Parts: sequence; structure tokens; C-alpha cells
Amino acid sequence: SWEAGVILIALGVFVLYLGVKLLK
Amino acid sequence: SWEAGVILIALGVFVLYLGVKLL
Repeated sequence: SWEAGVILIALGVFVLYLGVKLLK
Repeated sequence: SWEAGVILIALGVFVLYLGVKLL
């Protein structure tokens, strides 16, 4: 269960990045 | 809009927590 945490973490970071990007 | 980015930020925080818990 290593890859699953990394995948989900990357996904969350990405969605957070989009959220911050919309603040433009 | 702004609310959409704020919502996405909340989504990312939640998904990130699930990811960290999964380690």
C-alpha cells in the first residue's frame, strides 16, 4: 500500500494547486 | 470563480489526508 498513498497525495496536491490557480 | 478554487482546495486537503493515512 505504498503506491496508493503516493497517488492519492499527488492527486490532492494537484487539486489544491488548481484551487490556488483559480485565485487568479 | 473564487469559490470554485476554494472548494477545490478543500477537496485537495481531504484527498491528501486520505493519501497520507493510506501510508
